[PDB]
Amino acid sequence: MEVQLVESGGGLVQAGDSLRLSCTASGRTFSRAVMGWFRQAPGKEREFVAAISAAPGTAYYAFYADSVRGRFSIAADSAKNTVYLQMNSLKPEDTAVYYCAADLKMQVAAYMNQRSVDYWGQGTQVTVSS
Amino acid sequence: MEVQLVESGGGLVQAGDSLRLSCTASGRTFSRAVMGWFRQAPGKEREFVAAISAAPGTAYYAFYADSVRGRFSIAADSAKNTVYLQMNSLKPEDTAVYYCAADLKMQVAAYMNQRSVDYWGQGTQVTVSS
Repeated sequence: MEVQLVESGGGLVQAGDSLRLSCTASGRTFSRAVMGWFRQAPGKEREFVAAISAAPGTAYYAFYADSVRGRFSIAADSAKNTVYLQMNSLKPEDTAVYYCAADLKMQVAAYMNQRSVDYWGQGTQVTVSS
Repeated sequence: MEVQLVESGGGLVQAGDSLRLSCTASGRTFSRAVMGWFRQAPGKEREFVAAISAAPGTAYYAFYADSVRGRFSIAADSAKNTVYLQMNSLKPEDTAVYYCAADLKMQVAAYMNQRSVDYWGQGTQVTVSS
């Protein structure tokens, strides 16, 4: 089986800056699974960040962890089978490895369980400098 | 919550040589999960390599996927909450990002699907050259 998720984006930014990360999914996972993002901060377990409903074309729901509400948004490009994590007003405490995830047992954006993830892209380092 | 799995090892190695990976887990996870290893070849989804489960007393049960059978040894140390993967007779084909895994529902070591995994170590590159 070919890899289901490929992440792009990452790097060091300054507090107050923004950055958008992308992740491409197979056509099959894009349409069948809820897609989302997780982040793993130094010495901490990975935590849910954002989710988008399955097959996000012209319409979708979006759901966010309270710690990134308003600052972060999630989006999609169906034509390129890609989902995006947009991160505004970054703080040093957002410094983490970020992971894209798909859960095929979900249809509506909601809190994703780390354990219910079917596929993961490879994590990318995001560092926000004080 | 603190990070459940912290893994070590990896790097560049020559065909026919040996390389060891290790991974520590928290006390509660180590005693509650079957431990295993997965690998993700470039452009591929992550596939099962090996699992190990605790049995009464000093005993363990070990299970190996067909592709790494006889070349790889899986081992565990209760006092150090650590699992090991000794890889020997490495081929260029064995080049991948290797991942440690914990599965809380499984009781005895057996084939492990990536979806059934509750927790992951952070991946580590293992390159085998001709």
